[PDB]
Amino acid sequence: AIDFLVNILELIKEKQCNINLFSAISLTSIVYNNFGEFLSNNQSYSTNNPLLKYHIIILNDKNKTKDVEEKRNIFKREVAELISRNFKLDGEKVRNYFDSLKEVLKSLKYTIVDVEITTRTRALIGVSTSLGKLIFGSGISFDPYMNLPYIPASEIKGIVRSYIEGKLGEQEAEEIFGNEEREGNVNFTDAYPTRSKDFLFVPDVITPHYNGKKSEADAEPRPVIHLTIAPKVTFRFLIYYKREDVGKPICDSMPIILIRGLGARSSVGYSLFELRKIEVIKAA
RNA sequence: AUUGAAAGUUCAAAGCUUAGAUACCCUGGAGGGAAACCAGACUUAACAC
Repeated sequence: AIDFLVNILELIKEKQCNINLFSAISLTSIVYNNFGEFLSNNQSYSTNNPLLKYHIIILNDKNKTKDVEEKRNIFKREVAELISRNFKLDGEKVRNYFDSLKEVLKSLKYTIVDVEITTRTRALIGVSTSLGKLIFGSGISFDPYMNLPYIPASEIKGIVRSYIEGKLGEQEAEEIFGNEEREGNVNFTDAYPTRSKDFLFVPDVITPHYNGKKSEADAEPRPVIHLTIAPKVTFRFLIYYKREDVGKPICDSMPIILIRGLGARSSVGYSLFELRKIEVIKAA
């Protein structure tokens, strides 16, 4: 119902790790995309909904539609700040998940290699995925049932494989990861954030001026507020296999490829990671 | 005016009976939601002199 929508911001502020962030952002996107309408005596006349203060601020009393536009921009920034502040990491379910999965893989007689990597700068993984896409035009790869951002197993595998190509040749890359005729020997799980020092998300901006622009006459900043993954967030994922003589390349490839980027726009130093730990458990 | 003349190969009769398109068979293997992008531009007006 509509009261769900008028209260979604309060619910974000008061649950902070226990609401579905995916659906929460999807719902508050309706508020963001009907902002001018949710501010015509249709705030349910509450007292905690952040929609109140946008009746108290007078940004432009001359023209009301401009006023609603500026209020909407302020509200976009405020939604970004809200999500970054309130939605924090509780990575105990993640440690439980990875420990149980490790036991499962041990029972299946796999050699497990559990890798912990910490982000060093603000990371962008899944920038074209849907999360905040309907508010920010930019997304984060988000698992809506772990209720966490994550790094897909396919990206980790692809980055490791492109490095192993660039180093040991396409033939060894196919001897490890397979081709259209043989299946790979190395399995990757998704990477989930297990611990953090502070905020899990933070706001950021990109402001292209001269992107696909003829001349300075075409120049104009178009700022893009969006969410990123805060620094010092540790992610964890597993690497399991059976054939022993495939652990050597993996071992070598992990420390290097994380220094270079792992998500989006690493060319300007965004998605850089440190190797926090690597443990190897040989099936005995 | 012939080793001739005359004489229906005819009658009755079900290609039926029993019989499973079934058995074995992973939509799988390979594949980075990435690439590009300045949170920036600029002071103006009024009167006094």
